[PDB]
Amino acid sequence: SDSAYACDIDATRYDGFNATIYEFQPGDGRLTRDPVFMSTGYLNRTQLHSITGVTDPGFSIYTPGVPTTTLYGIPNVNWENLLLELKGYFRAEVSGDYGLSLRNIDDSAILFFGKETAFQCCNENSISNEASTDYSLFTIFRQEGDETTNLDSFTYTQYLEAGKYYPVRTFFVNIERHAVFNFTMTLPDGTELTDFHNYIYQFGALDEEQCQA
Ligand SMILES: [Ca+2]
Ligand SMILES: [Mg+2]
Ligand SMILES: [Mg+2]
Repeated sequence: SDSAYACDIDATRYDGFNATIYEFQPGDGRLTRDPVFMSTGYLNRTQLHSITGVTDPGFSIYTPGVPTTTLYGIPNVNWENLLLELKGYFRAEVSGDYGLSLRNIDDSAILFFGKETAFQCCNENSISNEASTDYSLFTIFRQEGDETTNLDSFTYTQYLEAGKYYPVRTFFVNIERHAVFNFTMTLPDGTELTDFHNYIYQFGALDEEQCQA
């Protein structure tokens, strides 16, 4: 009720993020700075692929000469012009400070945390943002010189309560050449994990009795 972030869910759970690839269109590089497109506008694009069960989402790709790759078990994915969304329920094992990090992103990524900005507790497809400041993290790779790597890293930390579920939604864009999406989590003791296994979860359809916010 007054949690403003957390869901209470009593249902069979499944490991992993839901990953969805959207249709890149020419000129989307200019939209990586657009607060409408990066929050909900991309949901107007055709969904090309959808899978579930991703617990280790980070990747770094650059293979000139071969423009496609296998991403999360999806074959023939264009990694140079990529629109990628992750959605899942983050579950705290203990009460304490958990972190979510986006490191050296190329080209751009945005992170929404909590039921008011990521998605609705009982409907992962119910997504709407109220303002352009709803995000928890936003990063874009701007050439700060002669370097080939984004030197910026971002971390969102929040005190979470044990047993509760927190909606998490990311959107990642690669415009050209290198694709770097390094998305990690941090435990209250400071341990940084690249694999979200046992912390990121999915549910099927949820009734009013199994889901409360
Ligand atoms: Ca790039
Ligand atoms: Mg398991
Ligand atoms: Mg336990």
